[PDB]
Amino acid sequence: VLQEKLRKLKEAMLCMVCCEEEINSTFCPCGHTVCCESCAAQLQSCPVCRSRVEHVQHVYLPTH
Amino acid sequence: VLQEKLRKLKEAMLCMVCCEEEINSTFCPCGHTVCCESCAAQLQSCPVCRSRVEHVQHVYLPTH
Ligand SMILES: [Zn+2]
Ligand SMILES: [Zn+2]
Ligand SMILES: [Zn+2]
Ligand SMILES: [Zn+2]
Repeated sequence: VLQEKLRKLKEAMLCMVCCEEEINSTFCPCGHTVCCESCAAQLQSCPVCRSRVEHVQHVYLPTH
Repeated sequence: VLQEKLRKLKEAMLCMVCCEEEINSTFCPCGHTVCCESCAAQLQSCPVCRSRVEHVQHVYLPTH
């Protein structure tokens, strides 16, 4: 079955902190798209690379 | 069937212009993430919404 395939991909599309909303925000300049809009707001650094978040950019991946 | 799914999804991960390379960069402040590095460097305005690209941010997606 591929039901687990989509399950693995969709699970990759979820916020890496609150783990509830989908990824839709980028941390500039490091460019790590790993949070949702409301978790990106609180964080002052990248939870992945630890680089100072200068600005946040709301992305629009058409993976929906 | 689940072929259409994967297909559609993986197709949503392809550059919108060259259609060859994968989507890996976004437009600013635009937001639309629909091109690959090589196509983003060539464009002066967003293909989707038609707004002058002020800056291109490299994306780093948890799927690529
Ligand atoms: Zn979140
Ligand atoms: Zn980062
Ligand atoms: Zn391209
Ligand atoms: Zn646009």
